[PDB]
Amino acid sequence: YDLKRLRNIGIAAHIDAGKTTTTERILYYTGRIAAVTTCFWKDHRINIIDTPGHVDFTIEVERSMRVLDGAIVVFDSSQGVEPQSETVWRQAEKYKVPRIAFANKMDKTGADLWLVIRTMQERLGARPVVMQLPIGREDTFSGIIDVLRMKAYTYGNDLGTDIREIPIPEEYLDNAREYHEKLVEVAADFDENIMLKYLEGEEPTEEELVAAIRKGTIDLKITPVFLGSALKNKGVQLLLDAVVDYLPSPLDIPPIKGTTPEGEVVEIHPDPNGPLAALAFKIMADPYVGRLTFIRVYSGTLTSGSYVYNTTKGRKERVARLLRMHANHREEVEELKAGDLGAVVGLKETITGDTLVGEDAPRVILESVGKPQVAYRETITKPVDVEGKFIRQTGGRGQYGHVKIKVEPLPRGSGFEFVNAIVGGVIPKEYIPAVQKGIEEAMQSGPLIGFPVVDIKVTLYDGSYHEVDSSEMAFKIAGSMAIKEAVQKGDPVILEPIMRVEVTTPEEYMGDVIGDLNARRGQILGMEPRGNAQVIRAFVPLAEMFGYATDLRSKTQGRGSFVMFFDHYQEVPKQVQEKLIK
Ligand SMILES: Nc1nc2c(ncn2[C@@H]2O[C@H](COP(=O)(O)OP(=O)(O)O)[C@@H](O)[C@H]2O)c(=O)[nH]1
Repeated sequence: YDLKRLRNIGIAAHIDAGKTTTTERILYYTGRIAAVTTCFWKDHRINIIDTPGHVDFTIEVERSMRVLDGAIVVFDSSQGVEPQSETVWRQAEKYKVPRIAFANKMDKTGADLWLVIRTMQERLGARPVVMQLPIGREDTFSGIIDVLRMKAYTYGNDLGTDIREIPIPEEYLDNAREYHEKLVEVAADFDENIMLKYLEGEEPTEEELVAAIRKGTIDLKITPVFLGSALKNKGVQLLLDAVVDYLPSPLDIPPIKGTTPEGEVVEIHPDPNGPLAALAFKIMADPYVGRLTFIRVYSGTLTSGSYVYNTTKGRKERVARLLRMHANHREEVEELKAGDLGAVVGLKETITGDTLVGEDAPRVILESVGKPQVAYRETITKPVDVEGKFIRQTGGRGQYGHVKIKVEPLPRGSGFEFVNAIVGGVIPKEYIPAVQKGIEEAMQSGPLIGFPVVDIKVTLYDGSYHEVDSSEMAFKIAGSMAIKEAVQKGDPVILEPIMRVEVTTPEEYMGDVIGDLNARRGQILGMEPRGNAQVIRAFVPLAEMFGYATDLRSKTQGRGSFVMFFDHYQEVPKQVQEKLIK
């Protein structure tokens, strides 16, 4: 265990760009010596954190980004930068996570390195550095030129069983020659001594270059780009050498922030010999060990067969075993130091997102079929004074329940309030519970659209009863009926949820999106930057947002993105109410 030799990476890519094939291929070359698979490359341990299938599911994505250190963005070189690529690309920036790119499918028809380099700076605002040059196109792609070391590689087949270093062929000797010089320029921007050498026509050393490019890559200023064909086993190991050469180690990135029990909010460093701070990010019920809980250790060591405190749930837990998932097998270990990750068997209360610390350690908390229908709520507007009355011969015996209540509207969000104002026993004390229950039962489904009635204040103040005919049932119905008429005669109004949205669209559609929203009864609050895109935010009724995704696309070329969360309830406009009633 060396902290510098760890590489926690994620593989982000638009659907079909080749995340699976790339990942699988990596496990194959890494192997011929799962939330978090592990493997080795040149004495480095690479932990491949699995990333969310659809980048749209925000919650998971930001968690993933948070647990991984570096990332590999995979592109389909016949398509260039795609929509999901942008989404996941803004996300990475949002979390300052170093990247490198892989131009996959260089064997496919239409595959072109330059389409990717261009689209990258065009759409994403990136400053790509060409690190390799292909040798051949589509069906003839067969080699790779390493522009930084001036080396060429040829693959004798699509099986990955033949690779030879060759001299840079003559037809590419000039092309490679200038990109090397361009490479040296970029490096010079991060290493003063390289510039001096550049100015006086002196070739810097690979170490200098690699170091410089690495520094740039980690600082989030450049983006090394590599290419190959996963499906045809071309470039895979060079891509692995890249992850070691440029992606960061737990040490190269900014410390994670923790909010303690007082809010002093302090940073926690990857010290193996310091308090134990860890986070569970994915739970999976394994069939051989039952319930696996994956975690990322930020600080201190976690040992097998020990106790840990789950600072989020207050609970306490026993760490039975510590497992490591490899390509084709499991491995059991006595520990997991800081900056490392693995599975933990034993936890019972810990769920996705919870923080775990050592027993005697700083209690810090690292984180905080039908058709889809809206959650409506009914309520009233003016105070009312009605009466419930159930009187009739049902079941041989008479029935008689009579209640008089005063219902009055309460401040939005005040809830419910019941008052017993009866006196002189006009209603037998034994029936009050019946009356109350009839009321809370009828509030479950309002008379306007059948949704829970809310923010009202009921007050039982009168009624009558029969010596023999009264009964609990009678007073339950009468209380029920009373409330129903209370809501009908109280100038009722439907309330609806108002979400606060967040739409990120390149300023090219600016006025288009902020125009469609208003068509959904929204209300623009403000705007701001976020790279090449603009972040629009407003209050849109949840009813108007159904299917917004397959709408924002056909109005942003799929380059649009949004997230929304409940904000408050508000009375629907008279027009909209009238409609709903139908
Ligand atoms: N020709 C070619 N096609 C590829 C390559 N990598 C992936 N594909 C194909 O792309 C499709 C999607 O692959 P996949 O790895 O599942 O991508 P994902 O959907 O991002 O996980 C499959 O049909 C692959 O066989 C490549 O380097 N060359």
